[PDB]
Amino acid sequence: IVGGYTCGANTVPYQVSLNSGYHFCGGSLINSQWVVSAAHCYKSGIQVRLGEDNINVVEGNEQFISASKSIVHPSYNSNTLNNDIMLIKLKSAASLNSRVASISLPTSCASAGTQCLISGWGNTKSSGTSYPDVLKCLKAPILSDSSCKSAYPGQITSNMFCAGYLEGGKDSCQGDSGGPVVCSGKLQGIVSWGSGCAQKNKPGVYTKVCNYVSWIKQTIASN
Ligand SMILES: [Ca+2]
Repeated sequence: IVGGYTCGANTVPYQVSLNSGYHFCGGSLINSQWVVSAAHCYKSGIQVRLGEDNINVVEGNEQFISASKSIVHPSYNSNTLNNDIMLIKLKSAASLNSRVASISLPTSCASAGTQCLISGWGNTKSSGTSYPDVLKCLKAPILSDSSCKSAYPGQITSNMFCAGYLEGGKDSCQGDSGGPVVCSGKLQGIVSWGSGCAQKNKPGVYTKVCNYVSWIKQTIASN
C-alpha cells in the first residue's frame, strides 16, 4: 500500500497473509473454513496466516492453518486477468473472535464514489521498494467505469473496477494482491493489478466480487 496508514493490530480482522515460506499475497476470510484471494496468487503449499499484524514477529493472535485445496475460477485468464479470483479451503476451521473474523459477501454491487478500505503488506513505495512488516490501510473511492476504461483502454472487463486516486500517490501495490477492498462492511473487491503503483492516471484495478457471489456460495456448498 502506497500513501496509506498503519491500520493498527488486528483492526482488519478478515485480512489474511498467504505464506509459502514468506508472505506473498493477501486474502480475505469469508467463513471459518474459506479464504477469497486473487487467482494470480495461486500456488501449491499455501499456509494461511490469520490474526497477523507484524508478519515477521509472533505477537500472540496468529492462527497458522495450511490450505487443503485451492480453486481458481473456472474462467480465469492469466493474460488479461479476467476473473482474477480463487478460493482457498483451510485444513481446519479458524477460531473466530473480534481479532479473527469473516467478512460478509456483498448482496449488491457497490457504486462509483463509495468509500472503501484496502489493506495489505505490499510495497509502500511508488519508485523502488520497501515492504512493511505491519498491515497498511488505505481509504479510497471506487472510480467510474468510464474513468477506469479511459485509464486502461482495451483492458477493463465487466469483472473489474478501478479504485483510488487519478492524481497518483495512493494505491495498492505488489504484495497486496489478493487482499480485500471492503465497502460498508462488505467485500467488494480483490487487489488485482495496475500499471506500476500510485502512478498518475493509473489507478488500481480490482476484481469485482459481487459478480462471483453465486459461484462462491455454490463452490463452498460442495467442497
Ligand atoms: Ca505476527
